[PDB]
Amino acid sequence: PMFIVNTNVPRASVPDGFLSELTQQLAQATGKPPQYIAVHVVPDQLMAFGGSSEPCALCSLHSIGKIGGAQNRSYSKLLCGLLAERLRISPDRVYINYYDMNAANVGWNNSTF
Amino acid sequence: PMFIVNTNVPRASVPDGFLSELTQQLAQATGKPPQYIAVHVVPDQLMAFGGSSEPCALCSLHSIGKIGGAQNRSYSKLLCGLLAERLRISPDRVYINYYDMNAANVGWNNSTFA
Amino acid sequence: PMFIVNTNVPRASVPDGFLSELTQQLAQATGKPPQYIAVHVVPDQLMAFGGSSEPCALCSLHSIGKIGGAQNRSYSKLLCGLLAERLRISPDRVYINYYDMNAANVGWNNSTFA
Ligand SMILES: S/C=N\Cc1ccco1
Ligand SMILES: S/C=N\Cc1ccco1
Ligand SMILES: S/C=N\Cc1ccco1
Repeated sequence: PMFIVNTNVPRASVPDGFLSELTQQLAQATGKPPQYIAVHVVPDQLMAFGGSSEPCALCSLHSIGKIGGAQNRSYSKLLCGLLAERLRISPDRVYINYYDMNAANVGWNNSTF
Repeated sequence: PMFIVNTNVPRASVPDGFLSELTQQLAQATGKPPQYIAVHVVPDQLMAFGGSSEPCALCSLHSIGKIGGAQNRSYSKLLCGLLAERLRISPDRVYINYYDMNAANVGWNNSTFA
Repeated sequence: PMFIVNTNVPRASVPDGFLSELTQQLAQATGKPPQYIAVHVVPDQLMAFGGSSEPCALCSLHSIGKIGGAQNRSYSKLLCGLLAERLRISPDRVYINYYDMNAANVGWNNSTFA
């Protein structure tokens, strides 16, 4: 999995260790080795959710497999829970877009999977 | 709908009301309540379009439904009009990628929409 | 093609000329006219790959066609090569997501490519 979070919360509100936590938690959640997990957090964004500037986030999770109805519910609980606990973003102000990528459509290490 | 715009226009050129205008216009275009609608503008970007650094935008619109050939042709007029007036970007320097998301593939409020 | 690179490499490490080089190399790779090619580089990102903050990149290539198994392998060799040479990012710390977009799902100048 690769996980990207874009948020209006300020950089100083991102706690030390957040990218490590996301790595660890995504490894546990997907069963994938941490080596392949990428995480990207983008604070201080100009965004709104429902016409309001209260803390919010727009996220994506891309994986080659491990995407589906129940799995995505579980990921959303995990990830909305982290954004709430760690970044003080209400879960009802987060969207997470999930992508099940074909291996042939993911480049890595000079080739594709 | 959620709408993201990445642009090389400077932050000071993005009007304070732009996110709210987009929110409202997208609600009217899609018939969705504005509470559901998220908007994100990312200025000051290092970008080129056609090998030029003149103002440009790379955008996305994600929706669960309300995406399709005719609807997308309409949205492009709406969105190019807003980017042209408010960000001074020529409409031929804008791409918008449209994504019709399955409900099971959109997380919100600790769960998905499925 | 439109190519976007998100990286933790700092802005000062991005060579002058990098966006032009990408535009030119993508035109050669895809056979598309440079008029339609867009490139976008985002340095200074808060990023980790494999739990490490060593240089890494998350990238995307969107095209209407010209996406497929062998083609994508070639693009990845090209693009990882450029990121290694110019940004000093190891290839094994790069992901490139490829998207073969339906022409109806790509907005441009007040209409879609359909
Ligand atoms: S393993 C976890 N993520 C690998 C990946 C990268 C792009 C799609 O899936
Ligand atoms: S309602 C408008 N947007 C909701 C949404 C978020 C992601 C895909 O669709
Ligand atoms: S031509 C190269 N890119 C055009 C494009 C933009 C979005 C999908 O394809």
